[PDB]
Amino acid sequence: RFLKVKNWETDVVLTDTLHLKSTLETGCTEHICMGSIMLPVRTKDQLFPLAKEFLDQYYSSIKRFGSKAHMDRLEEVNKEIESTSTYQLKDTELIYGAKHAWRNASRCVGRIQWSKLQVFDARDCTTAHGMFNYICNHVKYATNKGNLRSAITIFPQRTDGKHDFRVWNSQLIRYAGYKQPDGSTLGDPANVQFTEICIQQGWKAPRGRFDVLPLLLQANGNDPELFQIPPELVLEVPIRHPKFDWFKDLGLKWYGLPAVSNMLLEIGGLEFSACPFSGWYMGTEIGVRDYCDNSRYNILEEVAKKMDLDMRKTSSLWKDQALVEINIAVLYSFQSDKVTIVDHHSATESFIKHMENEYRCRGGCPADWVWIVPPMSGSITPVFHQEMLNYRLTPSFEYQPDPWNTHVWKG
Amino acid sequence: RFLKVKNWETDVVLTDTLHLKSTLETGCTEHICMGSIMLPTKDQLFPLAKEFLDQYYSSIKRFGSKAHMDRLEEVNKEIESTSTYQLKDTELIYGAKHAWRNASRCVGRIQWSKLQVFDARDCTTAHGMFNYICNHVKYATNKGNLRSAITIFPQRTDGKHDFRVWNSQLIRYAGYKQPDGSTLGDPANVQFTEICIQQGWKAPRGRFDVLPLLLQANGNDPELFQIPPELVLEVPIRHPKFDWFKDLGLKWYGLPAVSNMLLEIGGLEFSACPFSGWYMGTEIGVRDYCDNSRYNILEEVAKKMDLDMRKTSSLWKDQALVEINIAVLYSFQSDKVTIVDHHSATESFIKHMENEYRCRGGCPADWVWIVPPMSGSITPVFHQEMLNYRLTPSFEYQPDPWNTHVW
Ligand code: HEM
Ligand code: HEM
Ligand SMILES: Cc1cc(N)nc(COC[C@H](CN)OCc2cc(C)cc(N)n2)c1
Ligand SMILES: Cc1cc(N)nc(COC[C@H](CN)OCc2cc(C)cc(N)n2)c1
Ligand SMILES: C[C@H](O)[C@H](O)[C@H]1CNc2nc(N)[nH]c(=O)c2N1
Ligand SMILES: C[C@H](O)[C@H](O)[C@H]1CNc2nc(N)[nH]c(=O)c2N1
Ligand SMILES: [Zn+2]
Repeated sequence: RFLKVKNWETDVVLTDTLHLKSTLETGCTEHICMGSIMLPVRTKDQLFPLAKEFLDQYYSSIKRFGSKAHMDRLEEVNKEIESTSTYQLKDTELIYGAKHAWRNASRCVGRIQWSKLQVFDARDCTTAHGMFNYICNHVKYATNKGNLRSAITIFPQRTDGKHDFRVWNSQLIRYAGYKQPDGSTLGDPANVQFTEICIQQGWKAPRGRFDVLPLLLQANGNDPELFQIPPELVLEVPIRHPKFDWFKDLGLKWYGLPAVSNMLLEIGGLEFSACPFSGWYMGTEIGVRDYCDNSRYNILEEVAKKMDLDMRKTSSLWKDQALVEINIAVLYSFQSDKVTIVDHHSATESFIKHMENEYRCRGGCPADWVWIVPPMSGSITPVFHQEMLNYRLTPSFEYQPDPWNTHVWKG
Repeated sequence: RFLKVKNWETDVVLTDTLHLKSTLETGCTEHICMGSIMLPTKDQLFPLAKEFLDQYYSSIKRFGSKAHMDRLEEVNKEIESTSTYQLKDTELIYGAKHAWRNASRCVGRIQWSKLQVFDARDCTTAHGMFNYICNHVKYATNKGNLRSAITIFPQRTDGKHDFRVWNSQLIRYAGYKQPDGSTLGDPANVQFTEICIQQGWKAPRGRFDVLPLLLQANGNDPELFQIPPELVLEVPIRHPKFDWFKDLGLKWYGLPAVSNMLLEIGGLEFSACPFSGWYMGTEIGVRDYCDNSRYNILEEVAKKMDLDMRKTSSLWKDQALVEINIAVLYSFQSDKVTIVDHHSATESFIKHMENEYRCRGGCPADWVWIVPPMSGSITPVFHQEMLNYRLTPSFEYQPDPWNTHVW
């Protein structure tokens, strides 16, 4: 079956056949759409088809489908599963798998880059100290003095689910948040709970507005351990504005390297529960969400004040005005410091080109509109006008519950 | 089966049970979400009638009463006999209000029960339709202090006698292609404008020519009428700080009045049911003005502001976008024509959602449409999970008449 998507700005119509390979479920039914819902131990039994399906895709991508090498690998994995109950990926397959998980990530606007991805195989890692070392090298390599390079580090796969490797941090680099006795928050309110965990684990909190959190690292199902990333490896950008000289006095900065560390990588039915990955920021992630969400730094009031905008009525659009100047500031700052960043026009325009190419070469591009459309100026970007089909391909990045909710404490 | 929706800004979680009365289908499956796609006999009629009448009598605390059973019997008698039936005024009013209440793509629904319903089921000719429409227009406009309204023409019968308003809105500007290659006026209306021209309209060939109405009665061939200019309230667009703004020659009309949709109540189909409210500022300032295939004025505005248009990362589009929207709200306010900004409107919708969850067990909502086309995440709807499902009575889309009409 064929499915058509239309662009309402350009009248370009695309045809999707790829959704026919989608097996995982969406949350939607013929009776309810859950497209805006944020979040809508395996047997040999279920494992072998998952392996087979992955290996068939891998071997097709290399133009070796049906080869002796293909058939031998299937036989080899089969036996490994039935005798050890799991199996090991070849390096080539891990790399391919990690790239495809990104390629398949329907909520990611940055997928034009999917084939340039540095893969660090950390499956020999055994201890939290070892994880710390891997992660520092990833941070250093990715950051590359501001000329950011995409990368992922892949720690050992799940076995019985009692020996999981986990990074407790949601991102490798994030700022602490501290709830004050008076109800106000110092630093990033999104990280209060994790910050408290860190403190309980023995972290000495500086208690400032932008303190880089320590890594909390769990190897092999053991209790997690704290490590401070060397500050010299943590690239930061002070935020100033090209015309507003008082902007620097707001005291803002941000880190250069967005690195997701709480997600689960699924490849051929194998589960990599610690697989931190990083790229580079789109301006709005910081200037819209991090700075201006009410539940985050929430700087809109202070910025509009300094601009002396009329704040007595929302219909002056004072918020919208301060929002734009803040985002100009973020882009200006990163560019002035030669730290890679992309604006939301450029990123969305690239994504449309990526998406069309994907339709041609691959028969589709699963995309989540709710996520792809930027959180400011939505309809003056080309993605707003683009119909999209959202479905689930593997390999994939999945959510997983927070480790402090499930961890069995050894003491 | 009982579904939770979370607000990620406030942690407020609401439980939705209303979806269990969902009737129509979504376009989605368990394999594929189509949430971002713009458009995805006697036997059939009595179930549809019963379901409606059941909810009606339920709304007036008379469920299971003799009056309930009696009407159910009468409508049944009427369907069996006449193959269709007629709504009581009370039911028609309830039906219309609920169609709006159920419009999952409408952010303005907190207003749903203050709706003036004009019953035009006695209409027989296109002239009569014109008369009804001018009255609707005048009543809703109300010298700028706008009031919501719907006018309901006779229901579909055998399908060869449809009433239809050919315009997509009661009030829209004409669109003209030129030898130039460019488009004069509203590019979205070019085709309708040609149909008008070819039906006989003499066009003034300007940028902002209010289109004539093209009215179809009783499945007859549609006829043209011009709305009395004095009834079409328009607003010249100026900026509270930029004096040059007015030089762009921008104006818009005050009354948003959708005329191309189909109202379904109790299984009956009202193919001509123009309805109107008042604008949210972004509909004009973001979409009408700045869409690339609309008036597309960002380039020209940015120039007058003298912004750096060399590089996308100066955010010159975004800067100019904000100013254009400041000017729309300011012009409507200054001339005292009701308008709502996207902050106040989405805040209203969040309070409405809470009322609906508390009072009805849910509120069907399409996030893709509810979140404003600028500044999404600084409005509270962005952070609100919504569940989208289709309840009846409903406004539905329907094929453009010229593709259907045998002359
Ligand atoms: C190259 C630079 C990149 C840019 C500009 C980019 C951009 C984005 C943006 C703007 C989002 C939405 C994030 C949010 O609003 O929270 C996103 C989500 C995502 N990205 Fe990309 N990305 C990039 C690289 C990558 C890489 C290297 C991977 C994996 C290898 C990846 C996988 C994902 C996944 C799994 C999500 C969804 C996360 C979630 O559901 O919370 N991205 N990315
Ligand atoms: C009270 C003033 C009103 C405001 C501020 C309002 C707000 C809106 C907005 C912003 C949209 C999205 C439209 C677009 O992007 O094109 C919308 C769509 C809709 N509204 Fe409301 N509305 C109002 C009155 C009404 C009334 C009185 C009805 C019915 C009686 C209604 C039913 C709908 C329907 C059916 C749609 C979807 C149209 C479509 O899918 O093309 N609206 N409205
Ligand atoms: C690798 C990468 C690059 C880039 N530019 N952006 C990203 C995305 O940042 C991830 C973002 C950080 N919290 O995750 C999104 C998120 C946030 C929240 C509050 C909940 C949730 N489920 N998911 C990743
Ligand atoms: C009643 C009402 C009030 C208000 N403030 N805004 C509206 C929305 O305008 C309706 C508009 C009809 N042209 O619907 C949006 C739309 C336009 C077009 C060209 C196509 C489409 N699928 N949907 C209606
Ligand atoms: C409820 C709603 O789905 C939620 O706020 C989503 C909307 N779209 C988003 N889009 C992006 N890129 N990132 C987000 O965190 C969100 N949040
Ligand atoms: C492709 C996408 O579904 C389409 O552009 C939608 C997105 N959201 C919208 N939202 C509103 N309010 N009005 C629209 O016309 C659209 N267009
Ligand atoms: Zn869906």
